[PDB]
Amino acid sequence: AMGKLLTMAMPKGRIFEEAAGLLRQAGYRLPEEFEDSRKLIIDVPEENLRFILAKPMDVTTYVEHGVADVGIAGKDVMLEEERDVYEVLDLNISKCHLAVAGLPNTDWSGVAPRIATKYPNVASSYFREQGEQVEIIKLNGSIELAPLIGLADRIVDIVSTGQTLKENGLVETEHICDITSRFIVNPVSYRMKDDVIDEMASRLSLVVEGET
Amino acid sequence: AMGKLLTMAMPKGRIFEEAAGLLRQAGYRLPEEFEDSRKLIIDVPEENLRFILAKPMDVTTYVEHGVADVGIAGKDVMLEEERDVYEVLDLNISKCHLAVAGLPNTDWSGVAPRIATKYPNVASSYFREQGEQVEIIKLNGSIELAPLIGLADRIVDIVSTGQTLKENGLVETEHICDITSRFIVNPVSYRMKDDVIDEMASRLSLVVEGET
Repeated sequence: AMGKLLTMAMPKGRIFEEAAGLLRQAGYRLPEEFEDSRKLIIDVPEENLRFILAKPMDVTTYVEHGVADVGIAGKDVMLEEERDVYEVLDLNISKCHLAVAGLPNTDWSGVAPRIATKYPNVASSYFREQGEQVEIIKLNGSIELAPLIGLADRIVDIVSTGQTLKENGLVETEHICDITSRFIVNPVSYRMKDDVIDEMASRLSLVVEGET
Repeated sequence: AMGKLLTMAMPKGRIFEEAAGLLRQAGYRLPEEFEDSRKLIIDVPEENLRFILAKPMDVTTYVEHGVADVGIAGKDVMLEEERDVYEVLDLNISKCHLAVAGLPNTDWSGVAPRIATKYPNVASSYFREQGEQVEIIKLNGSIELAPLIGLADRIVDIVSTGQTLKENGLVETEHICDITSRFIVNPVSYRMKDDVIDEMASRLSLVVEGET
């Protein structure tokens, strides 16, 4: 027993559900509570797929190494920096974005204006290109906390986009990146599976582009 | 209303409970299900404390900035690199450690032996000092997954210590760091709160050293 599988990395983040939906919609018969699956690597034999439920920064990783042939790369990954994977297709279904935000009616620090973020990479570059001598603090989670106890008056971070008051009870100060997930493909994988993979790319982009 | 508080960073990791216990034992009347608290910043007015429930890599962060005066620095933090905080006191109550591990009866790769880890920093240095031309892949979570789908046959990562088969269903290949949590103190904080802080240091180390 061995053959024609397609290993798709999914970001286990919020996007998981919406990423999962794209497929369901793009016509891949995923099992019902795939969406709440605890497992890290779930199989859909009937539809040729094996999913790995990556933490969303890793999705590309796996895809980059062809451990997964294909990724729904909740662009959080592509926040890291520039790297190797075909970015086949934006799925600006899976929406939301990256922002400088902070607490409601608190303005920037006079001295040592500061940012907590998981993403020194981007924030740094943002303020490294925006001109601000700012002070960035890599934080591994609980970023709402930062402003709350004043680690930093401003987080650089991913929140919804719609309007100015994030889920956090925070408030977007200075938008930076919009970010789209994208269906990404490992190139050496794609060489070998262009069939399923194009087929998917097409299948997805209709779901995406079409309904809007 | 404002005054003599002491903001203690706790790692919300596994250690949280054992970190919490040290205090309970060191005689700080924490509320009952403090230990399961969802909140990021919990207060114990009666015992002068305010806790922030940092993600464990951040505990030092907060402490380093004096957002928390004091940390139980589940050494995961001090895995990052060398940095500013008095390392007052090991709490080798909160035990466990860092290892190269991988799956049961699988040996190293012939070509491109590889490591998934959250900690390129340490793993890299470890193999950068051990002599191995290895291949390290920063992974943000779900590290069990790496070997399972062969991202890398070997994770560098934190697991229990006792015996050779980690919680993961993995198996320790090559121990590297033992790691102790330690009660850490922000120096500018300590200057101002040496009282509570020494008092704590003493109070903790008796709980720690004593019973063993």
